[PDB]
Amino acid sequence: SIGLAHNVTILGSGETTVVLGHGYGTDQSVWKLLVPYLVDDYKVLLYDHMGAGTTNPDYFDFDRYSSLEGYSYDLIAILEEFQVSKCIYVGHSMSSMAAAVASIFRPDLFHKLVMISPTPRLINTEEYYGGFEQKVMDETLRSLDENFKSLSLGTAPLLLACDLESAAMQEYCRTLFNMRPDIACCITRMICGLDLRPYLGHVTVPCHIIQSSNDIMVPVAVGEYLRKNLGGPSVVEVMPTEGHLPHLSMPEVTIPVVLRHIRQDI
Amino acid sequence: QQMGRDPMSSIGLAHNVTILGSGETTVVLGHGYGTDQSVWKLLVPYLVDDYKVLLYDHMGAGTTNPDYFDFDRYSSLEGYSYDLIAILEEFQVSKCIYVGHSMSSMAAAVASIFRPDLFHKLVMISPTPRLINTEEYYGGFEQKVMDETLRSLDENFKSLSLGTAPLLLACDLESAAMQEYCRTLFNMRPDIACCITRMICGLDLRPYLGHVTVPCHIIQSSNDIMVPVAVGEYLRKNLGGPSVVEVMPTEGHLPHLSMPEVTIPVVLRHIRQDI
Repeated sequence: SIGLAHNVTILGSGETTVVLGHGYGTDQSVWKLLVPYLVDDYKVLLYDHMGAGTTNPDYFDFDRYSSLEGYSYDLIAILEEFQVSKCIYVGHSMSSMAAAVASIFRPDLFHKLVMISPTPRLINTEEYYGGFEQKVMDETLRSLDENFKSLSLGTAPLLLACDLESAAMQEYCRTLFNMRPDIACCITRMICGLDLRPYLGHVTVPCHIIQSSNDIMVPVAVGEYLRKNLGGPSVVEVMPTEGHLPHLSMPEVTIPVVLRHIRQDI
Repeated sequence: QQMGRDPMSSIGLAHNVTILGSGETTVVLGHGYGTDQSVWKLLVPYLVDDYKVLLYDHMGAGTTNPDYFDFDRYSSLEGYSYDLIAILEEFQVSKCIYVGHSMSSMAAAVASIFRPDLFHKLVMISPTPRLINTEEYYGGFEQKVMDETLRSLDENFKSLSLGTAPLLLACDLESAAMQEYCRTLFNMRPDIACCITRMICGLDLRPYLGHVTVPCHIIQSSNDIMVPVAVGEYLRKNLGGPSVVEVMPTEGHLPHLSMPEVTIPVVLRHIRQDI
């Protein structure tokens, strides 16, 4: 069953459903501290996207999840299996961009998107600054299979902006290494090879863009690029945080920001 | 670049990098807490004929400029590992033999996790992954011994440091070892020294030991107040790669400085002979 495969959890009660989507390297447990502040006022649906260590590797289709739409379609199927419509989608990074792509196909299913650290593209052009020159990426992406443990341990402190003893880093690494490595390399390649710029103008759902002020994956200019190129209403809030996963590494600052954007409409 | 702070010029200058010898392989020497690269004075003549030797001071040592010490960066041990990675890359070093004392040996272990291409083996003098005992891991220090000793640290770095120096070194009061360790130890700026001390006492690297894969040679004193022999012997069963433990008939946490006649031949064998 769709619910089984994605470990779907539904909590709370409310006319509106808030749908929580974890990013790369984590699972739905990443929202442990946001969830108690939602249950009294909303229904909350949590799910694990395919390829997470909590999910069965034998439902991972390498061809399907080599493109982000594969996740968008899963999301559509899940929202349909549980009779959710015009939901509040809260997603971190890739998951927020996959929900945006899902909103293109079925805008009836989303009332607003809340995007924590989103980016439409990592690799620079002469046009657009995403934070990574192409041949740095090409060097990591062709080495990545040999690299994966050493590369993840080495960049995790800079990615999270956390120390090695931090609980956040240990927990991120714990879930990160519960993925089968071939699966993890597939998702990584897909994330790095992303160019969603042709589709931003076709997103029409309201978008709340929540970013870290210091995120090595997401230059602060990317948040404003999204706002000026999205087809519908949007708002950008740059938090005084560090790290690509501020909901995990600095929940004390991030959680009230996420809550305010969940609860207040553009 | 902040006005009144000395400009940083170069990785080599900033860490007082010294390169000696001639050799197809580079041996990289990393001093521990409270000293600098001169702690290796007596080992180095036995290496220069057969290896290149790179010596450097980690940041915060009294030999380095306080305006380059970043309190957030060296509040965690990886800050040193990244510095080590940067130095090795600035001097084009790869598959080196890293010889480090205690803290610096563990920073190199973490650097070898990040970039295993740069280390062929680690030679670790009195390493430990955690000082404070747990349920139940014996590192040598009850939690409130550390808690009281760390709240005493700012209260008076000098008295606590001089007071514990004889027990740390296991050396006599007139000894050269005591005079020299105390001299470099008191050349650290006290705020900087307290920062490093806190980082060392609060460290717990056991969750990462399984990711170390480079060969590790573990050399310790049989009577070290900072490192119960069970710790070296714990590292052996928990490191991810090949490892060897030699417990020397020495005393003291810095046996290379206080008992060179025993320690130097042991270090030489582990440098020159592979697992």
